[PDB]
Amino acid sequence: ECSVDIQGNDQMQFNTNAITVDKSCKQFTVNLSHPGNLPKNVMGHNWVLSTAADMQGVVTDGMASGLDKDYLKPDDSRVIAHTKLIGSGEKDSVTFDVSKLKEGEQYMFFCTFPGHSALMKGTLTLK
Ligand SMILES: [Ca+2]
Ligand SMILES: [Cu+2]
Repeated sequence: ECSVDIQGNDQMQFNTNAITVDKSCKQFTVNLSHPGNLPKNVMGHNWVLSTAADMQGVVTDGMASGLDKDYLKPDDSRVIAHTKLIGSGEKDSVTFDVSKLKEGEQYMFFCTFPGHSALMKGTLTLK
């Protein structure tokens, strides 16, 4: 109930492209880990959640903020929730309120490390 375990690996892949959140959930938790051996500054990953329309800007601003900010704009109002940036062998979790999500909206999740969102993205939907 109300959580998903997700991996980002050394091939610039997340192990899901569609996350389902049961609608009765008050808080939803994403548990990110990084198998593999590459360090954070070479193939670090985070998990970041925004509306479909906000994704591109979150990504572009993230790249501009740089590594030392985990490739995310500090207090970006468009980020519904995010993990830390992690490298191999690390993990991080985040929990966010399900009330921050609305029926009929389309949410995307992605990694903001530069370039990774080309393949490391997917949908998040209420079920
Ligand atoms: Ca945390
Ligand atoms: Cu990544």
